[PDB]
Amino acid sequence: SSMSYSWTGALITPCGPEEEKLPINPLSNSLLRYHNKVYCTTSKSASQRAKKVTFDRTQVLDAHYDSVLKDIKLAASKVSARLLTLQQACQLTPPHSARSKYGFGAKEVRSLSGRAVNHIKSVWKDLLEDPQTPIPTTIMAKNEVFCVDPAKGGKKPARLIVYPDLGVRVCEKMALYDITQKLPQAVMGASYGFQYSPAQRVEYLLKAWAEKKDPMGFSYDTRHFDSTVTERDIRTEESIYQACSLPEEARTAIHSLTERLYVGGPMFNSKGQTCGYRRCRASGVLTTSMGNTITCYVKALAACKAAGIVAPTMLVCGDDLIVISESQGTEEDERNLRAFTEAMTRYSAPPGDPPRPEYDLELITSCSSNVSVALGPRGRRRYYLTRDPTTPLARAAWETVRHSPINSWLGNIIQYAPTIWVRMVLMTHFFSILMVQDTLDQNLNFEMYGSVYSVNPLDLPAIIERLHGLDAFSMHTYSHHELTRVASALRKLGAPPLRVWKSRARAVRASLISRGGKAAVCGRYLFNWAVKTKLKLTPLPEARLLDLSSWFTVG
RNA sequence: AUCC
Ligand SMILES: Nc1ncnc2c1ncn2[C@@H]1O[C@H](COP(=O)(O)OP(=O)(O)O)[C@@H](O)[C@H]1O
Ligand SMILES: [Cl-]
Ligand SMILES: [Mn+2]
Ligand SMILES: [Mn+2]
Repeated sequence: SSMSYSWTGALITPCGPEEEKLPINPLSNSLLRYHNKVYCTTSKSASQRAKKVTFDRTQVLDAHYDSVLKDIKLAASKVSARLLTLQQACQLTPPHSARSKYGFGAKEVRSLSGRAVNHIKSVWKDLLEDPQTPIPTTIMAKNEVFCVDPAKGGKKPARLIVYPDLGVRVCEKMALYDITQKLPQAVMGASYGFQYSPAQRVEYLLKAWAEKKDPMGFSYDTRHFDSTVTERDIRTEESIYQACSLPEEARTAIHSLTERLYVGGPMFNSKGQTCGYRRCRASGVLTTSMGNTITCYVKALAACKAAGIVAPTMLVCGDDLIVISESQGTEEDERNLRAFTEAMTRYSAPPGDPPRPEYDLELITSCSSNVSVALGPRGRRRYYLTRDPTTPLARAAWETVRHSPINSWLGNIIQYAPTIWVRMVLMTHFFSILMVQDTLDQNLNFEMYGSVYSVNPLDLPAIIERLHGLDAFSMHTYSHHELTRVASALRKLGAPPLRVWKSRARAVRASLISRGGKAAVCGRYLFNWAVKTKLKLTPLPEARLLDLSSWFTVG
């Protein structure tokens, strides 16, 4: 049937100059030594990505699909969604959102300047009146940081980002923002993965696991998901949106966004040249996350029925999926997974790596993470979310004139606070750096799901207790997998081994303690793992007082 | 210089 993309041969050009690594990395050169291994993707590789994501989709649905989709529409029909006012939508624009071609930017949008508001009014009017003319988009290469991988070819090509003008982006929110906040939760319930903190994700997976008489679990991820989404998938997404009760004006804008933007359209590079035409998900539109997540769910659940998965419990985040189910014996389990993959493949969601059944929860990786186990203060098993620290360490070492890595250190410290790598390596580095700079009490930003939260370093103990529990400060006897993976990642980036971080941490602890106040609390709680004779850590009063519920939720 |  349809090609994901077609190309005119015009280059995908840089969206500004692309920042230079420097000869000295003064904030991370005591974290690790192999700076040569840390790179950022750029437009120079966009052509290679374009080639890998351009292909012909043929899609073949069946009765399991029809049946799932039907259930999902019923579920959607219970949702009432409203238009956002033009002004509400304006003010949800992020502060550095890329400016309009029409002579205004995010500052103006967010402040509701008259020029910007009037442009947007007219964009909205045109959406209500013209349901057909394709809306032009810009295509750009994503700049992201990774550690080189010789196994997988050295350096990954840049992902492709496709987005419409700022004025349209505002209009998307008027039409769909309220739906983005309600629909996924309504159609998926507990299966919607972007509602859970790391501890909650763990709790849910363990509960799912313990509920089966004889569990089997697997993960799945689609190769290049956005390019595999069909025009028909996208119109099906609309029909799911339209099943909610909406005012008529929303219906009209939603249909018009669908036909003019979401299903496809022409693409221009940053120099304004025609670059290509698209017939798949534009990653960059408002509906990217909701769309990916709902369409993944529909396909996956239909594929579960097709393969005969018994008592499936799912967890879906975009195109990342875990399914925990009742094992039918390893022989049938393996057949069932092949049938799952074949069905997903008919549905136009082929796998990156073929999935495989597992019967031990530590061995399942989804959303770049997995559940592991360690022992707590009282010797009980304690489960928590971890990941390979390779990419976090590489991002910990991205330092340019334009970019400081300190916020990424913080982000990882918060999300992965119970992990051996955060506690021994990143915490030790973070605190050492800030003490020496004398910036310990200076607020930093925590970035998550596109939101930004201001955090003071000296409040970490309370934040961590609240988010992960007091046991995050007393885990020991980490697992073989985790010890092996962390040691290996450190060697690979030329970082000191864990025993050296332990010595460093003793010294960081003592300095923190010597400063008194909140600093000393950080030393006692965050680095109790580092001393010979432990302290008895007690609940922090400030922790009871904190509400962090918005950090890890969409809705 | 995309969206959640
Ligand atoms: N930075 C991003 N901006 C917008 N959308 C994204 C981003 N990262 C991932 N996505 C969306 O989620 C999908 C799945 O991502 P992933 O599994 O990480 O890679 P792939 O695109 O190869 O499947 C993407 O195809 C894209 O539509
Ligand atoms: Cl314990
Ligand atoms: Mn994928
Ligand atoms: Mn994925």
